[PDB]
Amino acid sequence: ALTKSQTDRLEVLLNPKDEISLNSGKPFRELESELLSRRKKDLQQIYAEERENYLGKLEREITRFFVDRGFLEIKSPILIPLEYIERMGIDNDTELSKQIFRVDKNFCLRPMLAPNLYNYLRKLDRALPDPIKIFEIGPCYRKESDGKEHLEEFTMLGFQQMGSGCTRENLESIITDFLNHLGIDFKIVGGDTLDVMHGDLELSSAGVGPIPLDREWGIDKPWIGAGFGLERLLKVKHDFKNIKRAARSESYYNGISTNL
Amino acid sequence: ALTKSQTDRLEVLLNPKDEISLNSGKPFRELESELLSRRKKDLQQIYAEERENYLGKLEREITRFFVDRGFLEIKSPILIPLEYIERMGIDNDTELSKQIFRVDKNFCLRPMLAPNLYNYLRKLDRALPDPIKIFEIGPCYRKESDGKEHLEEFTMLGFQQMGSGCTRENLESIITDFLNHLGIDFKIVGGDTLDVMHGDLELSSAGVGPIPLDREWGIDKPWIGAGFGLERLLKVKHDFKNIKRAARSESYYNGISTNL
Ligand SMILES: Nc1ncnc2c1ncn2[C@@H]1O[C@H](COP(=O)(O)OP(=O)(O)NP(=O)(O)O)[C@@H](O)[C@H]1O
Ligand SMILES: Nc1ncnc2c1ncn2[C@@H]1O[C@H](COP(=O)(O)OP(=O)(O)NP(=O)(O)O)[C@@H](O)[C@H]1O
Ligand SMILES: N[C@@H](Cc1csc2ccccc12)C(=O)O
Ligand SMILES: N[C@@H](Cc1csc2ccccc12)C(=O)O
Ligand SMILES: [Mg+2]
Ligand SMILES: [Mg+2]
Ligand SMILES: [Mg+2]
Ligand SMILES: [Mg+2]
Repeated sequence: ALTKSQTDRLEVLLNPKDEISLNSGKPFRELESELLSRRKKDLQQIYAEERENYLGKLEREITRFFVDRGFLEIKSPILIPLEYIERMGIDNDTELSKQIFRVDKNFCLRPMLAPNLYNYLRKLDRALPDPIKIFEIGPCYRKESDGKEHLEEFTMLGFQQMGSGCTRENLESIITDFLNHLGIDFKIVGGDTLDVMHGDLELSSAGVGPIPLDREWGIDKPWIGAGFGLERLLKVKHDFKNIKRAARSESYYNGISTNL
Repeated sequence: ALTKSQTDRLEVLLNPKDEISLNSGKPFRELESELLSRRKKDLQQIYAEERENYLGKLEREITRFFVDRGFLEIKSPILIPLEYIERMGIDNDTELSKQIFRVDKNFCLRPMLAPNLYNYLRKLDRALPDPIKIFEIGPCYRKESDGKEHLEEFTMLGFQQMGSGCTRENLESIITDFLNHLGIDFKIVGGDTLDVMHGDLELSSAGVGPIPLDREWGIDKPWIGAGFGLERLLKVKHDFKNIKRAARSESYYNGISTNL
């Protein structure tokens, strides 16, 4: 009989597509040797053939998808003024206030893309024709309780369109085309707001403006937008049991354990 | 005569390829109106035609270049244990110790890619055939004095090869092919170490191992590697006078002022 410690070890080495039962009559040492051999070969095949990281490749695919639909690619600061958090309406009553990684007296690791995207919408409205369509992909940071669906360091896609065409129907069409393009199953459930669910897992929250918060950011036009976690998309696509297999990590490469 | 404040404002709106003299007999208001019109049209052309961010696009081009040469694409944590810094031999005597953005009691924003790349080399050596070639592109953080060549939030390329073929000649060949591919002029000047210079500007530091530090990271094979700042490459390629035009920013998009 395997110990729970031994089964923990085998589960680290187990890939979703593996056809192995750890409840068999096989000794730990030889189940482990089998899985070690398979994972080494998996890494060898990646190194020989494609060599691209899941998170980088997904960012590049998403980037191509939004650029092709007319959205401008933004890369804004990850280290942001703490003031931006308060100006988003996040006060101690809100959950997110206690999730902030503070850095100095006045700065934090951004937990969200909305402040920077607001600032870009306001500035670009002076230069670009209506409608203004922008997106960003990059690191975001939140303190979280241990969870199979949460990372403290994750990667967010945020997109926003401002001006004409900012209907709920158009927002749902973007989301739907996007997830059908990636091959990810979803249901949309719904200051209009909606969530994009995969079972009980939240892939995205989306919104339709105007909302009263817009005025603090110098925004006075309708808008639609949404934010998606890349690691949650990878977790669904590859059927990972824990989102740590999709994270920036020293412990996993493309969902394969690096502790061999 | 223009005030220095007025010339500061015009210089924000001035692009390197602009054929305008601020030392002319033209009034500020109409020099400003001219440059505002040009910068709005520049942004309009980006939005109409390509829509890609300089920093994202450069990362993707570099990524294609190293993947095609057989390097595995790594995406490792940006928030790293503070311990990694000490284990790199960075003590109070070294300059970098006081440049660290600390986050909690035990974590920091990585100022460098070497710790994570060391850990990947050690782990992948159990699985991959000799030689082991890896690279990473992503955010790094250092506290710096105000400078035309330094950002506190920048983007690093780091690559490393371990095992056979780890000669200085091979390292110089990679660097040379890489910068000739990007169209960036350079001179290589030289525990063997060398710097890749563009005039007085350091594009890269590179190294040849083994070095004694390797043992602390579980490394006991020869290696070659280098690190490059992406914003410095953009600054050179686009002839920006200040590296802030190439940064993750709310103030510049592809080197164009967003304050129009
Ligand atoms: N800690 C996290 N780890 C991974 N992805 C995350 C995390 N927090 C948010 N995301 C993703 O970012 C999207 C937009 O953020 P947001 O709507 O603020 O999330 P949220 O409401 O806190 N979701 P949740 O914490 O799961 O109830 C989410 O739908 C997730 O896909
Ligand atoms: N603050 C920074 N802003 C932008 N790029 C940077 C910064 N620090 C380092 N880099 C880049 O990263 C490369 C490798 O880092 P490193 O060799 O540690 O730099 P460095 O020795 O501190 N260079 P410098 O500070 O200019 O004398 C450098 O050659 C630069 O291209
Ligand atoms: N609130 C999260 C997700 C998000 C980015 S743009 C955006 C627009 C509408 C809804 C959500 C988002 C965030 O601010 O990152
Ligand atoms: N020291 C910097 C640059 C770098 C990355 S891998 C590497 C290998 C050799 C020399 C430099 C580097 C760093 O650690 O990021
Ligand atoms: Mg949450
Ligand atoms: Mg949500
Ligand atoms: Mg320095
Ligand atoms: Mg150096």
